[PDB]
Amino acid sequence: ANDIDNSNPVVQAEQLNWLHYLMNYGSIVANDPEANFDGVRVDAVDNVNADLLQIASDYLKAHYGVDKSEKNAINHLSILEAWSDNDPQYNKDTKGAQLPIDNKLRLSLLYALTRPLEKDASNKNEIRSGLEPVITNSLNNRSAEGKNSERMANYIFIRAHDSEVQTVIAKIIKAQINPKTDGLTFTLDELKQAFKIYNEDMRQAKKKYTQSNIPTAYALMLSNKDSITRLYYGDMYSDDGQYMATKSPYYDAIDTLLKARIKYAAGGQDMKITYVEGDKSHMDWDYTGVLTSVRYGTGANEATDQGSEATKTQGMAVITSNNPSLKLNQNDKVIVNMGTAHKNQEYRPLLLTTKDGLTSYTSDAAAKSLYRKTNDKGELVFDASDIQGYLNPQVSGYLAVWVPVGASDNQDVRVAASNKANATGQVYESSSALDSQLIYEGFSNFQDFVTKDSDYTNKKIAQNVQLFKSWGVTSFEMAPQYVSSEDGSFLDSIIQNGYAFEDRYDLAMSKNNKYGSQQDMINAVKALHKSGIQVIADWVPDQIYNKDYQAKYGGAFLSELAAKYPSIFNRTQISNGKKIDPSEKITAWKAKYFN
Repeated sequence: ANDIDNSNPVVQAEQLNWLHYLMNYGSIVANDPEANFDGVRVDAVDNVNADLLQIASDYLKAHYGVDKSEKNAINHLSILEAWSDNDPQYNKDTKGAQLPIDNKLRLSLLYALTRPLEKDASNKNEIRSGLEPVITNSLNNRSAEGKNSERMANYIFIRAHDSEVQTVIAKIIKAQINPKTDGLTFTLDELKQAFKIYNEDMRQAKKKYTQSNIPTAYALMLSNKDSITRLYYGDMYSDDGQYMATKSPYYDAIDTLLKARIKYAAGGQDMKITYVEGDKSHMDWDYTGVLTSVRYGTGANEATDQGSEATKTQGMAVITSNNPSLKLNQNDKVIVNMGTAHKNQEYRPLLLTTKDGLTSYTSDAAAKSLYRKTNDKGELVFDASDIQGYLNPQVSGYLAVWVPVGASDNQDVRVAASNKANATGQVYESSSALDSQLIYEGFSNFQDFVTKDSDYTNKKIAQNVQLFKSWGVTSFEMAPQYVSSEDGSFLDSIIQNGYAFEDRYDLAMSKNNKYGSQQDMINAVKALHKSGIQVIADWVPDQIYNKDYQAKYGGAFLSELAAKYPSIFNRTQISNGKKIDPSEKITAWKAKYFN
């Protein structure tokens, strides 16, 4: 493991050369422009690598014109891995071309929904919070008093390949397999033993290790205005085993929410907590907060907006408690204001919590008899017969989603990208068009190695494109495709592909990666493009492991890039106070380019 010296202007030129290779991989290697990557995931890791964010952003502007229209920006959707303590402000202050993480809301969701109650807990900080932070503690404050400040473009997730997976396995191994584990380094046999317990724990009502209320997390993220959700592979399927071989217990609930977002999620948003009095004598944790989140549908931005009759079948309500023992007394009410656009209108449940889990309703007719009609002010009223705390595999508390009756089967409330430049001059301005995008992180670190060729991740991706389309996936984030090194160090033990590599330019070419052959990779990218889904490339310029493809392609494109995109070469970089130096090609990594 060697840290690359990204303060060196010749290295900075090589990192640009590599970015160009990844995004034009099809044209350069396969002579096939349908096998190119559309967007990039930038993972700079360290503050010393700051300059690479401006180099990447300058390339995306010059090559794709992402700064010249919303359309160009949305058609090359790019993201920033968690980097600084304020990625949104840093990306804005620099004129950067990547979506930042809404890290504040990610932590608000984890601590309000997924952590255990006080009794069954690790320490004071791993105690489940109230729901109040889910409204206010976000890059975009969604309270009545906070929603009117400038909105910031962002992506949100509850889990990822590198987030809220390994840390759970580490707990299981330390508790039950190998006390005196140092985390970080595990054997394949330790992982296999841990994943048997992990998979059992995830399917239980009482979760010792895994996250509570994952469906509730998705209901809130997918219905939120001014955000793009990144769906995690491991929330739909098992984090271990063959690719897409076993569904997660949460598959059906999240599938229901993904389809409903396309059909109903539009117009303005209001969020509110109602503190019911409660029974208390029949309650453990005394928290009586019930969160509601309403979308008004196209044409209505506020509770008082009229809308039109042609938008009546849009909008939705999410109702949630995070308290498994919540009981309303017989006088308690939760009022949900669906808006003045939704007076005297029939609503039916999409999702309801029961003793056993979540009931999903695939049509209006499936839920006839559960129909409820708003009053002349546009209010639904729920009481003790509707809302109750439950403890089941799906829910710790209560989850309901309500939708207006009468939507057509193929109703789609998503908005096309504007052809105009953003007035604010940002690459990504928060909008209904940007909210219409959804990213899928389509891999887990802990996928099993294949038994036969038919198991390969990249073959399965090409075979299931229409499933991804039905979920509203506009951007598919593929695993890093670099041929893996084989040694002691977690990225090499599980061969997650890139992350641990000896050749930056070797994408399943000297041999298969974990995910299949060069042709399997190419065909997955082509299949996704044929149904209009973008593919994101994984740009990881921090490290390299120790006549390859670095030799063939190293510095090969700098002449062409200098001729076409001079703006990239004219910038004086902040950290070293120098322009990038393309006068030397890096055809082999040596000590001179490390630290």
